[PDB]
Amino acid sequence: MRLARFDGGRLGVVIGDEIADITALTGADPAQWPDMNMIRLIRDFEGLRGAIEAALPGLARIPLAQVSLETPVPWPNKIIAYPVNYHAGFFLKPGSALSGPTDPVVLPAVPGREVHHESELAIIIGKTCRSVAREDWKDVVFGYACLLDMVVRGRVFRKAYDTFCPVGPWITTADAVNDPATLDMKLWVNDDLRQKANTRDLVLDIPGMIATASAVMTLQPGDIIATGTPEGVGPVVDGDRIRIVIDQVGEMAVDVVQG
Amino acid sequence: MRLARFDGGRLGVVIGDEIADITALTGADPAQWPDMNMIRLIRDFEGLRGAIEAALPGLARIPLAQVSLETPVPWPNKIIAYPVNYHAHGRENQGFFLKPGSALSGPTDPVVLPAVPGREVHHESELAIIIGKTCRSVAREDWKDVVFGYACLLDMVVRGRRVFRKAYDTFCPVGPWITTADAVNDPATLDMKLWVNDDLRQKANTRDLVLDIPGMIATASAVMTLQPGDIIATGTPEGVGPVVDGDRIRIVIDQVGEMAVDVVQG
Repeated sequence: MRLARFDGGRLGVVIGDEIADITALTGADPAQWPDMNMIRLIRDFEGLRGAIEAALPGLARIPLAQVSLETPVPWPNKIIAYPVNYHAGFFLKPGSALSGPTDPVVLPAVPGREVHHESELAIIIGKTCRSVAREDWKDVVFGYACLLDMVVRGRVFRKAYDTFCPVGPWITTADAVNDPATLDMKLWVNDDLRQKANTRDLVLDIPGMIATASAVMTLQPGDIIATGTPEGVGPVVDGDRIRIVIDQVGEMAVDVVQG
Repeated sequence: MRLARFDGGRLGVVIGDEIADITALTGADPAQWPDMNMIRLIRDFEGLRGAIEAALPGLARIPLAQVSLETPVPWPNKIIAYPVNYHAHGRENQGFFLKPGSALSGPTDPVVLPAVPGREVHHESELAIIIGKTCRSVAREDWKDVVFGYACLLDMVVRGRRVFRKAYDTFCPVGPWITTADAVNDPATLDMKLWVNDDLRQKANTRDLVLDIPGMIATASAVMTLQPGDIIATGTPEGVGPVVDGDRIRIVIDQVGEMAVDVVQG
């Protein structure tokens, strides 16, 4: 299932080239601030998924062309990021850096420095958990999304700028991904392929990243784990369009603007 | 005004040695999960301050002895920390870093030490700034517009020659309440003290901050949009040292608060 936020915090299920609005069915309030509706939907999903599937046929459907998709989890408890982590410790990103699939990446005017793209697979946590065993990793994963880890090249603050963590365009629920350790990930800048890898080449694998992070911190529904980036990290400039594809997970493209 | 969370996310005003429950008048839902009730009260405080003041004469006061104070903001957008940041000689670095919300702990919760044979866990006493407004690129001269208030903070750390060493559960006690900024005449003149058991271990005054409060606000907001409830840990003076099982850490920040937490081995 593909779960998305859109048009000011509405919740929807993406079906082909349309979105079905589940806001009213789930009792979500898109005016809620801070907006934690997706985190409650994630927490409660095994108790809501059957209801959503049963009601889906009667729900309002809107072409994706006519909505503005948003980042699916706007205020997570934390964003845990593993640097590098592909064959040729963790850090935190601020929730303020999150941006959606229709929002531009806004470059700071950083004299004499470049801003680089990093394509990553995001893990979305589904359960409150601590000290998860490798063998139990599937119990705590809600799903997956595409993530861009934008960075001023040179410090934690260089990954902290607003718009430096695009996440989207939806969450694909874990049941819909056969094996997330076999997925091809691609990133283009304009027409040119710049990064391409398969998650079979993760150094610290998905169960390892969950066991490690949860050994230190209690994880929460909605937490994002950025799993690393392959080779090909490079610069973006004003007017560029970054496209990321992760097979079985999603695709998004974002514009780059000079601030 | 002193604003606190207690007994499962109730909101209260702390009055002497008592607390008045303001949950119903603020429209808070203590069953709310994630619990964002204090953030909403912070965003709306200037609009609700009068309603609180008018209600207080009519509210039942509960002795603090009979409640369990909780950390005041359990799920902030972020926790921004400035390392070190005090002059060692009192008179008049890879930058800020982030701490996970999961590390927050309240004034009645123990600090739980990870099992790290060969390594020590150290205390760090800090003043916390609580942001009151959504803001970006705040000028130094406009700092007061975005500060809601102040709290006591302990920045616990596993010592080594790493972000994860500050990220363990219970490694960010914050409490015991938020003191609203109007109740502090000058937050650049405050004495901060930390004892481990009977011994004074850290003592400083915020006149000795290297990067001052306006600087820390301007620096963090130049990079990130700040949100109501965001915590800025302003740094720690000399005297950082170890805590062990059975220790009691006391922090006092004049005009802001006092709390003490027990230390237990995990």
